[PDB]
Amino acid sequence: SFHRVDQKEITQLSHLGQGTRTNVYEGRLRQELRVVLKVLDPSHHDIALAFYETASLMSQVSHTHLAFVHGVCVRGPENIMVTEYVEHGPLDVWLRRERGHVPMAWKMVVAQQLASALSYLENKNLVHGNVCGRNILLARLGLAEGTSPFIKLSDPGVGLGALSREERVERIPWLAPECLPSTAMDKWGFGATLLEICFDGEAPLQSRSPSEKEHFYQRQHRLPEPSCPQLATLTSQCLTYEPTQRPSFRTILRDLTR
Amino acid sequence: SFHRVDQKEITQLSHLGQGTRTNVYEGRLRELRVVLKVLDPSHHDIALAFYETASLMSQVSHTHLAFVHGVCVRGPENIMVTEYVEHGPLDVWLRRERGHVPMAWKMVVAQQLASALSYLENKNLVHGNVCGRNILLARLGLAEGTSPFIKLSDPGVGLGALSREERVERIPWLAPECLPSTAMDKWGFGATLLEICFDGEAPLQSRSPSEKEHFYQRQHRLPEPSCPQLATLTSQCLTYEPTQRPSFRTILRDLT
Ligand SMILES: CNC(=O)c1cnc(Nc2cc(C)c(F)cn2)cc1Nc1cccc(C(=O)NCc2ccccn2)c1OC
Ligand SMILES: CNC(=O)c1cnc(Nc2cc(C)c(F)cn2)cc1Nc1cccc(C(=O)NCc2ccccn2)c1OC
Repeated sequence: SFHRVDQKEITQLSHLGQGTRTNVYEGRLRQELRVVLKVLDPSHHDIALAFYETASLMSQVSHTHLAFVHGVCVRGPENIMVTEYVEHGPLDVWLRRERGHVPMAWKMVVAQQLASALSYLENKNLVHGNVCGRNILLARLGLAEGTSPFIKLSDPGVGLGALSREERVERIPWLAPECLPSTAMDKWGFGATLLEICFDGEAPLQSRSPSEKEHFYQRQHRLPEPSCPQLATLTSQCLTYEPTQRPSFRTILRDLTR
Repeated sequence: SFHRVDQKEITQLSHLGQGTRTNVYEGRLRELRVVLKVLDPSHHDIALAFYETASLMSQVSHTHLAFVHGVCVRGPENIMVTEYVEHGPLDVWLRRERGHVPMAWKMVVAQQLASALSYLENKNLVHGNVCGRNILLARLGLAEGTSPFIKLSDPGVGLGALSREERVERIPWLAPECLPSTAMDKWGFGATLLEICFDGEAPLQSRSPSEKEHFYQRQHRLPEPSCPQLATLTSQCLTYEPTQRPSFRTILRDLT
């Protein structure tokens, strides 16, 4: 399951963002490590249980491209997951700031590294369920000459099962359409993230309204094809409404290495 | 000497601070993110000292030395266009992270500062403004197994063009021989290592100009660093006799 952390061992620093029912802060863990604290909102037992399952999944795994989870601190109305601090933070933010100046090869190295960590979770028959640019952290940047990127996939936060329909609609286009009303969902998540990467942090449908987003899935519309034809075949296969028709990560990984 | 930049190619954004006769702003260069060092309305000797600074930085190349794009000169305007280093001045970071900066982190910063100064020593060039504020953090070195990465900024208006009042303001970083050679950067380095050790708090910093001048006039020596890891190096560097200061080749070997 997961390691337990005392309130005394953690220091909450600057605010980094807000997730689904969470607030993200930089922090210190006690000699002293830089950590990232995911503070759950005052929640019911079913919400908190979904949070512990997330901590468990991440605690019980080990992969070079998967972010480490130290444990969980239980403090009054808040629950605090203590996770790995990664030098450069989310990928989507860096993609928007570096818009137009990110090489194909850089995006191609990041695809393989994401497939590998997901291939690893596929072999263990485990589900991430929140693959998106925001959950991709850059350990090493790779935008500078002679540098190659190194990513770590973050924890998926509160499990998708505990979210309302409104919250699941907010996750379009990354949310697999079968989850709107299995490991197959991470292949859709992966395909949508590859489109976000290709479009330098701009996911299709991101700007559009919840009704427009729901309508797109309700009408079985397909997402745009990526700008780079090296991934067009892979994304079309991944972003199919039939879960069984999505390739395995073992296949995906072989297709990128060629 | 230096590259010339047109007024049209630069956009001045937010104000970051004030230096000796300058105002530091964030900006864009045609749009690449830069730092603009806007010289105050100055006389020709002041502007000439500003161009010499741009030259020194333009004509060098080092991994731990900040890049200078060029200078924009139009009417009374003198704008040095320099590299934007992600996290900014080291002294600011050090005060905000006071008590939580490891000894190992500081030695990295020290070796990298010593490297960019050994490089300038081999080319027989003078920086003349080594201080925490002129040390910029490119990479923070906060994640496990990662090291900080620094870049030494341009020294701003050359020390030669400054008044006595302005030189007194530079104590304890200003070498005492400059109060009334490459040897000065060894004092600058020594004083910066004390500032780093004391988490951004340089000794004498709070004290008055008369108190500061009095300290140098009376030949008093600066406090010894908290970490005995650098106590021998700083005592050697912060000697009033310029010739008695070790070379950066020596300093670098002592740090490795
Ligand atoms: C497991 N470790 C992590 O999560 C982690 C590690 N290191 C970081 N470093 C770092 C470093 C710098 C310099 C920096 F400026 C920012 N951050 C950031 C990390 N998290 C993180 C940070 C900020 C926002 C989010 C966030 O919006 N989360 C909620 C969300 C919204 C939408 C979709 C998905 N999730 C966030 O979570 C990914
Ligand atoms: C090559 N250009 C640089 O050095 C530079 C590059 N990147 C920066 N990034 C950055 C980033 C963040 C997040 C930030 F919040 C600020 N800045 C800041 C940079 N300069 C800079 C900025 C502000 C003040 C000074 C300054 O006090 N100068 C005058 C002075 C006073 C006393 C002693 C010596 N010099 C200053 O110059 C060092």
